[PDB]
Amino acid sequence: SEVLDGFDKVDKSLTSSIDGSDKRNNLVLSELNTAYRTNPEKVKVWYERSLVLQKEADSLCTFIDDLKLAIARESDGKDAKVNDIRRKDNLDASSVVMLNPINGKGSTLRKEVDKFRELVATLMTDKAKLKLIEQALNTESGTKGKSWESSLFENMPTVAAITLLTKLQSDVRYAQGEVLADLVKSVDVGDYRVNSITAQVIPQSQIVMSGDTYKANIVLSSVDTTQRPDVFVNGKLLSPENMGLFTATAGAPGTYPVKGYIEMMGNDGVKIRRDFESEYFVTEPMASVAPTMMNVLYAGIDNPINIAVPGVAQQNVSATINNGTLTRRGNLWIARPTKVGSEAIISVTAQSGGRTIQMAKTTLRVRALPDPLPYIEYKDVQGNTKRFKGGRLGKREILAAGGIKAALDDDLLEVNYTVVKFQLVFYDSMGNSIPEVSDGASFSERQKRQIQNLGKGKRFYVTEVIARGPDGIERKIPAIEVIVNLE
Amino acid sequence: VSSEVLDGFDKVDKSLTSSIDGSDKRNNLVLSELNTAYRTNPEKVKVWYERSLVLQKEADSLCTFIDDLKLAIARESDGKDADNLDASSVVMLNPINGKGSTLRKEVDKFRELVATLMTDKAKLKLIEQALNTESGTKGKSWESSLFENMPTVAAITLLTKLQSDVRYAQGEVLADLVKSVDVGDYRVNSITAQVIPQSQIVMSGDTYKANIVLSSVDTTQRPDVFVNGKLLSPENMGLFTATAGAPGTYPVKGYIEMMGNDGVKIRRDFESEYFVTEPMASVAPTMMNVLYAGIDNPINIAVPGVAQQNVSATINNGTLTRRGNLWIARPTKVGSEAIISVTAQSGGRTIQMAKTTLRVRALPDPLPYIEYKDVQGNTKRFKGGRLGKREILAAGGIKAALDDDLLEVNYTVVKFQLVFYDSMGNSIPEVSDGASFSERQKRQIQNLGKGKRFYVTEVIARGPDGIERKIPAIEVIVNL
Repeated sequence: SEVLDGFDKVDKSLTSSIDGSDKRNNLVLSELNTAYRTNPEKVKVWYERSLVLQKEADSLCTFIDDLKLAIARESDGKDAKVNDIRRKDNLDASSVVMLNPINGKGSTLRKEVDKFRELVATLMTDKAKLKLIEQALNTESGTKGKSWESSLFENMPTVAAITLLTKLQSDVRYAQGEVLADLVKSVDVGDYRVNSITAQVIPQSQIVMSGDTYKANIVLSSVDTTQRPDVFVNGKLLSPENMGLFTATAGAPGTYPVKGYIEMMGNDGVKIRRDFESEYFVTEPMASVAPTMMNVLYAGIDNPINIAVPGVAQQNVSATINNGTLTRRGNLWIARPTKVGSEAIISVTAQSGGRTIQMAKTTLRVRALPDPLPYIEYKDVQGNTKRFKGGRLGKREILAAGGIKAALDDDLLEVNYTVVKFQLVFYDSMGNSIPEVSDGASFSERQKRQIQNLGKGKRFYVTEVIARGPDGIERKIPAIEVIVNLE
Repeated sequence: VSSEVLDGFDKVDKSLTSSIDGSDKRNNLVLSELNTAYRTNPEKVKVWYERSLVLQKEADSLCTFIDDLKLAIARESDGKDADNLDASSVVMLNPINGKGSTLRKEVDKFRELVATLMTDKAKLKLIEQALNTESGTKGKSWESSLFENMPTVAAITLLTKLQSDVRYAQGEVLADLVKSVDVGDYRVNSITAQVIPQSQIVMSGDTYKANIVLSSVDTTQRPDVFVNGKLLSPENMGLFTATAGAPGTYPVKGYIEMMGNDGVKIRRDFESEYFVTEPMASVAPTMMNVLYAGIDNPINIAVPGVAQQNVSATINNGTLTRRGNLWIARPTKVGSEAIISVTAQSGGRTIQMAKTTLRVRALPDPLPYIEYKDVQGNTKRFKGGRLGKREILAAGGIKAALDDDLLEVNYTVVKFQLVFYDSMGNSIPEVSDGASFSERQKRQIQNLGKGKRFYVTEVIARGPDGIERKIPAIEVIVNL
């Protein structure tokens, strides 16, 4: 009597839980409906799968409702309830309904459960780890050789079988609720989650010089490690295999820009884009490649120096000097020392923005101007000019040069000298030395007459030549010997 | 109770136990998901993860209580056997100690906790509140209605059903606590594209690295950027600026902190470093861009912050090797140019630097001189003019050297001539015995009256570069 009251109380608890869970799943389905009315571009698929789930779950549950009614009717009669059945048919109805080899219903219920389980396998996308739990919740395996319907409805009372069928309905409801929750969570897969929030230090220059200023912008970023947006940068699209990492090799010096935009598929179906624009500077590094014989400055003449600092422009490098004068002139400096035989330091100072960096000092040497060499600038009849540093020359070329010039050996364009005095020594027909002086830098008249009267092959000597340099001091340059020829 | 009804009760018991053990794993899995999300971004998950912990605490201390109740009912039934008896009546309704009232008090406590934790979908909470109802029929208590006249296995299966309900309720509350974490929205905060570079100022030949991302920056606040012991003033917009002092490696250590939207201060630590090298001065005259051929030109290559053990340079014109802390260049193509391409090696990279262009010439021809020690004790270099007829022969002969003092190299005379002039106008040339005066030269110097001249002419002197040159001549006026 009351032993069945306990079982029917268990059945009442199961039915109340089924009512609760079945009304609960409707709320999630209603949330899916409201979300369908908003952005039905991909919510359509989840809504349709949820509708199919509802169809199949309600089909199986109505099947089990009719099975409970058929088990209850196989006890008392057609007019019998499904809750408080009288007495206990511990052999009569539960086995005859679910095991009759003619109208076998156990196999049919088992195959319907199998259909629902495989449908769940097809509907639940993510949480495949939980798909195994949902499958175990609908296990199709009895005990030993007895089939699934066998052990459950072999020698079972009628209420003891109605309770099992109600528990099967409850399991179907819980499974469909979990699958509906899975679909709702799958509607929001790549919807811009916040995962890593880090603090970063963006430095202007990772390497600074003593006296300069370190500049670092310290910012936070709340980026998503899941979504992969399209990052168009400097015209072309960045390869998605870079995970958003613009790489550009620093070419020629300058200020290369980095401008573009990020386009990301938003969670509401529309694409959102944000434009960005920044700059990255490039410099070229130090080559202190100085042969140990460069450090010489000549006193008097303007020495052109090239002072350069990496990154700092040409109008910010400002250098001084202690021994002489250092003056800018376009892009080059010009040095004029004073004390010959002593060193000279050049203090370099740059200015990076609003602060004066004092660069490393450099000590050079100072040496007077070298002595030039005298020559007879002669050109043959074919036009091209040559210099004559002693030897054999024609009377015509000797007279055409007008005088004795003076220039450096490795001439180039540096310095230009001039002569102030020189003598010409001849030897007459008695061994006497006739030293005739010249009109400064040009030949005299006695000299030109001697040269006109010199026989083919005789020697005359340009001696005691005093020349002048731009440093304002006169110097004695070596003598030369000339032999008259005929050409 | 017949054995078949007992079998049915125990079958329902085992099926409900299977449901419990499944919905238990499906809850520990959600707790693990929450724990991983808390490992990732903890600031927005602390509250809900701690609430899930509170739930697992207070939901397991109730299932353990119901397990104890089942064990006590079984103990009473076994003590009676040592059917349909008072197994659930002496345990749940004993006026001395009846655990039914305590059970429903614990159920009300857990239900109030579930009501406290469930935030969104309060109808779902109202549903959970119905699965844990404490109400009875007619004038009986809840436990009095659930355990009055019911056998052992019926009461045990009902308690197992209560455990199953508690487990499913816990799972639903966990799902709610997941939704609340996921809807901690940061997308209502405006998103901007950020270019985060490794270094904004790079060198040529290197590379510029910069991640390009979308960050949810919140310009509505004034964040605290604590940097190196002292906080940055709020009007700096988080911009660390320090003048570089002594050269070396200086750190940039600290944190940033800003008040989140949900009231939890998000703080993130950072530690970077900036290197201070030495000031560079590239001073170089353009007139001195010369590498004399033949000989060994000493060059010194210096690079900031890189010792000479890593620098490597080459040259198209000839050879360039090392001789300690400096290189030595040896060009072999006169007149043309010579470019030196330098290569440095810092941390895991080979930097190609500036190609320095230089001009190559030949060693300048020296000047000849007669090195004479005057009778006063000094040493001078006669180069034309008057000289005595003893300081000449005492010198030995003609020497030659650079008038300047770039005297890392020195020259040697190999041949010269003395050109006397006879008493008839013709010239008398006498060759030399190397760099010293020949015997005939000494004799004809000894036979020279005052005021007479002789000329050192055709002075071939050998150089350290190999080639020999013809250097100028010098006039000597013999006097007494």
